[PDB]
Amino acid sequence: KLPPGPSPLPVLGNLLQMDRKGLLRSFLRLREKYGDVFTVYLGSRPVVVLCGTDAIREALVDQAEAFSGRGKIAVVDPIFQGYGVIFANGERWRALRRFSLATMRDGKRSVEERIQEEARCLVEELRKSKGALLDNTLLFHSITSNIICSIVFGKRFDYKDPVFLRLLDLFFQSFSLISSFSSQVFELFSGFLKYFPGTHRQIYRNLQEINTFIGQSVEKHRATLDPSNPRDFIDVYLLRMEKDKSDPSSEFHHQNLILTVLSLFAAGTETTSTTLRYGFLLMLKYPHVTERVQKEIEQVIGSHRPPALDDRAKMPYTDAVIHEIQRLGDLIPFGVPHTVTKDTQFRGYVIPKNTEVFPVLSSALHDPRYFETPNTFNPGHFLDANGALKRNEGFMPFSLGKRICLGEGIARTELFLFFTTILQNFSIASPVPPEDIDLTPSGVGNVPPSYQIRFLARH
Ligand code: HEM
Ligand SMILES: OC[C@H]1O[C@H](O[C@H]2[C@H](O)[C@@H](O)[C@H](OCCCCCC3CCCCC3)O[C@@H]2CO)[C@H](O)[C@@H](O)[C@@H]1O
Ligand SMILES: COC(=O)[C@H](c1ccccc1Cl)N1CCc2sccc2C1
Repeated sequence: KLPPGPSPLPVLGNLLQMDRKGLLRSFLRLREKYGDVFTVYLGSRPVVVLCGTDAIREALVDQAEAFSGRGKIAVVDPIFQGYGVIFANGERWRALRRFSLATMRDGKRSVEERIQEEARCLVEELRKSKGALLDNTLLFHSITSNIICSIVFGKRFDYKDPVFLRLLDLFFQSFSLISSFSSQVFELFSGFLKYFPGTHRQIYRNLQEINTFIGQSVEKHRATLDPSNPRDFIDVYLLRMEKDKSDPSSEFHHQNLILTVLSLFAAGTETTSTTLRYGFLLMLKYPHVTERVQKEIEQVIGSHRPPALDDRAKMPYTDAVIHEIQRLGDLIPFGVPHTVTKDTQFRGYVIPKNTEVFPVLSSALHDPRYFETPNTFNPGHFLDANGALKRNEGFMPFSLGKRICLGEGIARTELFLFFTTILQNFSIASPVPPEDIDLTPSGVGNVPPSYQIRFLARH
């Protein structure tokens, strides 16, 4: 009645059949024996696992709603308690997404321009290093955050700013701890381990502190608010609160505002950052690729005017590189968890309503049916015989269906504009030779090795 599962022990679950190397590696080892769709016991609760493009499409697109439910991540659930855009369910999630999607769609300068602007800052910043060795971590987390900040707070912060950097520091320290092997162990046995000291308490304090600053910004916004002339996501949300003053059954209250703003930073910054970081890592290893991208820039955009999003349709090779950067990136390898909305019928099995489903986004991105060389950087994977962009059914790095990444538009806009703007202005080099670069990296999120890079100016 459930997908073929290994014989679990009570309380402990399928522990003894896991691999020590991490969940993901645990899931892929099982897939070998138990097929494309199986069941594993993470403690006392079971979860359906989906491997391969088809299984994920069959569930998330074809049974879109059935698989529209959100699961908890034990290490952050104390913070979120099922409020906010990412971790809400039912009406709470629907109303909020409907609100979020529409609102981002709008300093009165469109999302494109704010990203173009942010890119100019980065270009001005990178010149100052005047060719020095640098670890692009801090810069990349900083630019992506400014976009979210510009959407929700209605401003951006300088890179040298001390206070910005500290909240930022502890924000990304939280993720690194969420992706830790310790957070994965916590997922299995949280019910026992929440009374012990562990990384979960550090994650709890780091985030609660971020929320404090968010709250303060809400108040300051509320005190300065001009209803006739809104400025950002919060200003808007505030006016929808006043609108719904009469209704207690409404979802638009304080607690949802806070965890939503937290949610936007949680999703909007970390993955977008690591992609650029992985991208340049890859671009250091393959000079022949970057030369081509720079050549494609020289022909279409030139060495003068900055890149616009319009330019992408005319730049199929760069776009394909970015596609392949995201493919190999594999930054969310088994995805944000899902749950079923009703007792669902799937491939002849019965997934009882409320059963967690792990759509393994890694297996899709390395699917040999869709990608000739699944373990090699191959921009060809996305280029037809005429050298034009071709989409692929295995390319689902933003997942699929009703839960599809809400910021896909914004994310891709950032990748393209950031890559083309940096590379238009700087050639790249590093202490490590291309042949000696190793890419293999962690848990819920992938995090590739930290590296050092020179951003050499061009003129
Ligand atoms: C290129 C970088 C990004 C990648 C690779 C990425 C990927 C993903 C993935 C895999 C999910 C899980 C969807 C699911 O299975 O439920 C997700 C969810 C989400 N993403 Fe992103 N994302 C990126 C950037 C962004 C940005 C920039 C934003 C907004 C500023 C954003 C907003 C969201 C939200 C709100 C969710 C939760 C959706 C829901 O449960 O309703 N993401 N993203
Ligand atoms: O000492 C007071 C002065 O600083 C204020 O700037 C603020 C800012 O307005 C207030 O925005 C700030 O909070 C800012 C930090 C940005 C964190 C945003 C995200 C970063 C990464 C992801 C997590 C959160 O604290 C600073 C206060 O030190 C004031 O606005 C100034 O006018 C002033 O003279
Ligand atoms: C849609 O989900 C997220 O955006 C991620 C996410 C969840 C699970 C695995 C990978 C990722 Cl990137 N959040 C989860 C909670 C927090 S707190 C500070 C940052 C994040 C990142």
